[PDB]
Amino acid sequence: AHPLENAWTFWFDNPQGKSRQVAWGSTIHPIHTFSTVEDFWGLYNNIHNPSKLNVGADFHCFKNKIEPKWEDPISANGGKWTISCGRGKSDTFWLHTLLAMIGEQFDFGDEICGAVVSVRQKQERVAIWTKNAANEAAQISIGKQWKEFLDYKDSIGFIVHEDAKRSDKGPKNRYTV
Ligand SMILES: C[n+]1cn([C@@H]2O[C@H](COP(=O)(O)OP(=O)(O)O)[C@@H](O)[C@H]2O)c2nc(N)[nH]c(=O)c21
Repeated sequence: AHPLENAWTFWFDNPQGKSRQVAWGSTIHPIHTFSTVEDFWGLYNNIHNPSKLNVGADFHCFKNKIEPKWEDPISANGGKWTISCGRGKSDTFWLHTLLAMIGEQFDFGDEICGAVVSVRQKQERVAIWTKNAANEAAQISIGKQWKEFLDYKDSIGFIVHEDAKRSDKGPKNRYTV
Protein backbone atom coordinates (compact mmCIF):
# COMPACT_ATOMS: atom_id res chain seq x y z
CA ALA A 1 0.00 0.00 0.00
CA HIS A 2 1.12 3.58 -0.72
CA PRO A 3 0.80 5.66 2.49
CA LEU A 4 -0.27 9.31 2.33
CA GLU A 5 1.47 12.17 4.12
CA ASN A 6 -1.78 13.06 5.92
CA ALA A 7 -4.91 11.16 6.96
CA TRP A 8 -8.18 12.27 5.47
CA THR A 9 -11.82 11.99 6.39
CA PHE A 10 -14.77 11.96 4.02
CA TRP A 11 -17.79 13.82 5.36
CA PHE A 12 -21.40 13.89 4.23
CA ASP A 13 -24.62 15.70 4.95
CA ASN A 14 -27.89 15.30 3.06
CA PRO A 15 -30.55 17.76 4.41
CA GLN A 16 -33.16 15.60 2.65
CA GLY A 17 -35.09 18.70 1.60
CA LYS A 18 -34.94 20.49 4.96
CA SER A 19 -33.94 24.14 4.93
CA ARG A 20 -30.22 24.81 5.39
CA GLN A 21 -30.76 28.10 7.23
CA VAL A 22 -32.07 26.42 10.36
CA ALA A 23 -29.81 24.35 12.62
CA TRP A 24 -27.19 24.05 9.87
CA GLY A 25 -25.05 20.92 9.80
CA SER A 26 -26.87 19.32 12.74
CA THR A 27 -26.53 16.11 10.75
CA ILE A 28 -23.11 16.59 9.11
CA HIS A 29 -21.14 13.47 9.94
CA PRO A 30 -17.86 11.69 9.07
CA ILE A 31 -18.05 8.73 6.70
CA HIS A 32 -14.60 7.19 6.16
CA THR A 33 -10.98 7.77 7.16
CA PHE A 34 -8.09 6.73 4.94
CA SER A 35 -4.29 7.02 4.93
CA THR A 36 -3.22 5.26 1.69
CA VAL A 37 -3.81 5.65 -2.06
CA GLU A 38 -5.43 2.21 -2.36
CA ASP A 39 -7.78 2.83 0.57
CA PHE A 40 -8.71 6.16 -0.98
CA TRP A 41 -9.84 4.43 -4.17
CA GLY A 42 -11.69 1.62 -2.43
CA LEU A 43 -13.70 4.37 -0.70
CA TYR A 44 -14.08 6.65 -3.75
CA ASN A 45 -15.33 3.75 -5.86
CA ASN A 46 -18.11 2.80 -3.42
CA ILE A 47 -19.23 6.36 -2.73
CA HIS A 48 -21.85 8.49 -4.48
CA ASN A 49 -20.14 10.80 -6.98
CA PRO A 50 -21.34 14.45 -6.92
CA SER A 51 -23.61 13.86 -9.92
CA LYS A 52 -25.51 11.21 -7.95
CA LEU A 53 -26.23 13.59 -5.05
CA ASN A 54 -29.63 15.14 -4.41
CA VAL A 55 -30.15 18.92 -4.12
CA GLY A 56 -28.92 20.34 -0.82
CA ALA A 57 -26.44 17.53 -0.07
CA ASP A 58 -22.79 18.32 0.77
CA PHE A 59 -19.80 15.99 0.36
CA HIS A 60 -16.53 16.91 2.08
CA CYS A 61 -13.00 15.59 2.44
CA PHE A 62 -10.89 17.16 5.18
CA LYS A 63 -7.36 16.62 6.41
CA ASN A 64 -6.81 14.92 9.75
CA LYS A 65 -9.22 16.07 12.45
CA ILE A 66 -10.28 19.30 10.74
CA GLU A 67 -14.10 19.43 10.42
CA PRO A 68 -16.05 21.01 7.50
CA LYS A 69 -17.15 24.04 9.54
CA TRP A 70 -16.18 27.72 9.58
CA GLU A 71 -16.31 27.66 13.39
CA ASP A 72 -13.45 25.16 13.45
CA PRO A 73 -10.48 26.88 15.17
CA ILE A 74 -8.18 25.58 12.43
CA SER A 75 -10.25 27.45 9.80
CA ALA A 76 -10.97 30.43 12.02
CA ASN A 77 -9.00 32.83 9.83
CA GLY A 78 -9.38 30.93 6.58
CA GLY A 79 -11.37 31.13 3.38
CA LYS A 80 -12.06 29.12 0.23
CA TRP A 81 -11.72 29.00 -3.54
CA THR A 82 -14.82 28.10 -5.53
CA ILE A 83 -15.59 26.70 -8.97
CA SER A 84 -19.17 26.60 -10.22
CA CYS A 85 -20.50 24.32 -12.96
CA GLY A 86 -23.66 22.77 -14.37
CA ARG A 87 -25.57 19.98 -12.69
CA GLY A 88 -23.66 16.70 -12.97
CA LYS A 89 -20.55 18.30 -14.46
CA SER A 90 -18.37 18.26 -11.32
CA ASP A 91 -17.47 14.57 -10.99
CA THR A 92 -14.02 15.06 -12.52
CA PHE A 93 -13.31 18.46 -10.98
CA TRP A 94 -14.04 16.88 -7.57
CA LEU A 95 -11.89 13.83 -8.29
CA HIS A 96 -8.82 15.77 -9.37
CA THR A 97 -9.38 18.09 -6.41
CA LEU A 98 -9.19 15.12 -4.09
CA LEU A 99 -6.07 13.67 -5.72
CA ALA A 100 -4.20 16.99 -5.72
CA MET A 101 -5.05 17.43 -2.05
CA ILE A 102 -4.21 13.96 -0.74
CA GLY A 103 -1.21 14.15 -3.04
CA GLU A 104 0.17 17.21 -1.21
CA GLN A 105 0.63 18.91 -4.59
CA PHE A 106 0.28 22.48 -3.34
CA ASP A 107 3.19 24.88 -2.78
CA PHE A 108 1.65 26.08 0.49
CA GLY A 109 0.26 22.68 1.41
CA ASP A 110 -0.08 23.50 5.09
CA GLU A 111 -2.84 25.95 4.15
CA ILE A 112 -5.04 23.20 2.72
CA CYS A 113 -7.74 22.14 5.20
CA GLY A 114 -9.94 20.15 2.85
CA ALA A 115 -12.44 20.25 0.00
CA VAL A 116 -16.23 20.37 -0.26
CA VAL A 117 -18.48 19.74 -3.25
CA SER A 118 -21.98 21.22 -3.00
CA VAL A 119 -24.92 20.04 -5.06
CA ARG A 120 -27.74 22.53 -5.58
CA GLN A 121 -30.82 23.25 -7.73
CA LYS A 122 -29.28 24.51 -10.96
CA GLN A 123 -25.58 24.32 -10.07
CA GLU A 124 -22.77 22.38 -8.41
CA ARG A 125 -19.76 23.93 -6.73
CA VAL A 126 -16.40 22.50 -5.73
CA ALA A 127 -14.52 24.46 -3.07
CA ILE A 128 -11.11 24.04 -1.44
CA TRP A 129 -10.64 25.45 2.09
CA THR A 130 -7.51 27.23 3.36
CA LYS A 131 -6.12 28.29 6.75
CA ASN A 132 -4.98 31.92 6.46
CA ALA A 133 -6.83 34.32 4.18
CA ALA A 134 -4.57 37.16 5.30
CA ASN A 135 -1.81 35.46 3.35
CA GLU A 136 -2.55 36.76 -0.17
CA ALA A 137 0.63 35.30 -1.73
CA ALA A 138 -0.17 31.79 -0.52
CA GLN A 139 -3.86 31.94 -1.50
CA ILE A 140 -3.14 33.28 -4.99
CA SER A 141 -0.75 30.34 -5.42
CA ILE A 142 -3.24 27.77 -4.07
CA GLY A 143 -5.88 29.17 -6.43
CA LYS A 144 -3.75 29.19 -9.57
CA GLN A 145 -2.38 25.69 -8.98
CA TRP A 146 -5.87 24.38 -8.23
CA LYS A 147 -7.09 25.65 -11.61
CA GLU A 148 -3.97 24.22 -13.19
CA PHE A 149 -4.59 20.85 -11.55
CA LEU A 150 -8.23 20.73 -12.75
CA ASP A 151 -7.28 22.34 -16.07
CA TYR A 152 -9.86 25.09 -15.32
CA LYS A 153 -9.63 28.30 -17.36
CA ASP A 154 -12.42 30.45 -15.91
CA SER A 155 -11.70 33.07 -13.22
CA ILE A 156 -12.44 31.98 -9.67
CA GLY A 157 -12.88 33.80 -6.39
CA PHE A 158 -11.67 33.41 -2.81
CA ILE A 159 -14.25 34.16 -0.10
CA VAL A 160 -13.09 34.69 3.49
CA HIS A 161 -15.12 32.65 6.00
CA GLU A 162 -15.86 35.76 8.07
CA ASP A 163 -17.59 37.26 5.02
CA ALA A 164 -19.44 34.04 4.25
CA LYS A 165 -20.92 34.19 7.76
CA ARG A 166 -22.71 37.35 6.64
CA SER A 167 -26.34 36.25 6.65
CA ASP A 168 -27.25 39.80 5.64
CA LYS A 169 -25.72 39.91 2.15
CA GLY A 170 -23.73 37.83 -0.35
CA PRO A 171 -19.96 37.69 0.34
CA LYS A 172 -17.60 39.62 -1.93
CA ASN A 173 -14.54 37.76 -3.26
CA ARG A 174 -11.35 38.84 -1.51
CA TYR A 175 -9.07 37.62 -4.33
CA THR A 176 -9.50 36.30 -7.86
CA VAL A 177 -7.22 33.97 -9.85
C1 LIG B 1 -20.83 26.13 5.42
N1 LIG B 1 -21.85 26.67 6.35
C2 LIG B 1 -23.08 27.04 6.00
N2 LIG B 1 -23.71 27.49 7.09
C3 LIG B 1 -25.11 27.97 7.15
O1 LIG B 1 -25.84 27.39 6.06
C4 LIG B 1 -26.18 28.44 5.13
C5 LIG B 1 -26.19 27.95 3.68
O2 LIG B 1 -24.90 27.48 3.32
P1 LIG B 1 -24.67 26.59 2.00
O3 LIG B 1 -25.76 25.60 1.86
O4 LIG B 1 -23.27 26.09 1.99
O5 LIG B 1 -24.81 27.67 0.81
P2 LIG B 1 -26.17 27.78 -0.05
O6 LIG B 1 -27.40 27.78 0.79
O7 LIG B 1 -26.02 29.11 -0.95
O8 LIG B 1 -26.13 26.54 -1.09
C6 LIG B 1 -25.15 29.54 5.39
O9 LIG B 1 -25.69 30.80 4.98
C7 LIG B 1 -25.16 29.49 6.92
O10 LIG B 1 -26.40 30.02 7.40
C8 LIG B 1 -22.87 27.40 8.12
N3 LIG B 1 -23.00 27.70 9.43
C9 LIG B 1 -22.01 27.51 10.30
N4 LIG B 1 -22.18 27.80 11.59
N5 LIG B 1 -20.78 26.96 9.87
C10 LIG B 1 -20.62 26.65 8.52
O11 LIG B 1 -19.56 26.17 8.11
C11 LIG B 1 -21.67 26.88 7.65
